[PDB]
Amino acid sequence: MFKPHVTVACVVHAEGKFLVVEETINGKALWNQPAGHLEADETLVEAAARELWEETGISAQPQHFIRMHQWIAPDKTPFLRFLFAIELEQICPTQPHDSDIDCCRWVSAEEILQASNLRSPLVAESIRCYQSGQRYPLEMIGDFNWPFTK
Ligand SMILES: [Mn+2]
Ligand SMILES: [Mn+2]
Repeated sequence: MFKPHVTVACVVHAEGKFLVVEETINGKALWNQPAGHLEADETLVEAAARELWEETGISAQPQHFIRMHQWIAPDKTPFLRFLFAIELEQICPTQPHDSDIDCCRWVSAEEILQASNLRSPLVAESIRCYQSGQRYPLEMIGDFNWPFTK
């Protein structure tokens, strides 16, 4: 009985730049949104907040739902990738709390779209969705009748 991978991702935007995490993946350093897998008994939004803190040490809640991408991935691993947006007034200090992440870069949209090191092609698409002006309320993919304290 098929379940797919469920991951969350955030476009974090500040002073005309986007936040990107550098992960060395076999040998080379790749760029990604702060992003990861949903875990047990966790809201998509909570997830997105957690993986942000973990991969960058920013403390922020996702502000809107941009969109969700269903994609297969080169090694056939199936994904449902939830994409979110956070605007901050100014670039804020960062500190990854995860061994996976070499560092955080704040980078221009054109730099993302032009890059040859993106972790997946969804990293660039994410910027495109962002810049289209598309956003929606969290409530779009929100939790219904939830066992646990928010
Ligand atoms: Mn992670
Ligand atoms: Mn994770």
